[PDB]
Amino acid sequence: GLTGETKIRLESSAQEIKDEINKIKANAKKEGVKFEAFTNTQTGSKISEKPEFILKAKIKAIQVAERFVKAIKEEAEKLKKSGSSGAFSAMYDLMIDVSKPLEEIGIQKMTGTVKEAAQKTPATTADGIIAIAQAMEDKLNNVNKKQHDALKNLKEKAKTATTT
Repeated sequence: GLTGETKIRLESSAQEIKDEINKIKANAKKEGVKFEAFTNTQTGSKISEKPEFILKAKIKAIQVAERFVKAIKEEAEKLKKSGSSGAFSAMYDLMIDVSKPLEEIGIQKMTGTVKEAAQKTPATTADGIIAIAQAMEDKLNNVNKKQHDALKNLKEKAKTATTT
């Protein structure tokens, strides 16, 4: 039968977005590009000057990321009618748990900030958390506006010589 967890959505775990992003990993296999160079490619980009593949996931990675901070503020609304900081511990403690592997996409940055947000707006309630969502969202703008800047560069180097 055709795969489709969303249909069941029993666990409702952060497994949904996990498969979506993981797509950039498999998609790379078809890119042919030297993945191992994904890091050293920056310097090698001198000749290739076509880091469109690398800049493809980085942008598509941050874009989808906005999906999390959105879910965080939601689960918080459930802490209001609950008033049980206990539930927050399970959901909150899950951050590192889900953010640990997520590193596979290089987003464990904006998240790591969540900790610092625990100093200004304590998650002692759904109100504080809802706010903490802004802290993470603020980062998305820093990387989105900074990352896209690199992509634009390739615009100036645009040439018809590209591809045979």
